[PDB]
Amino acid sequence: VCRDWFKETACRHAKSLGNCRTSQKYRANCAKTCELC
Repeated sequence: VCRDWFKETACRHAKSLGNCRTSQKYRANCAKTCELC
């Protein structure tokens, strides 16, 4: 099952910063912050 992976906030950073889908972990590993799940 997909989902974030670092702290649920490490992800929210990448969701409101630019890496939501431009960074790998930050998009998939933090797919809960950008809905990339």
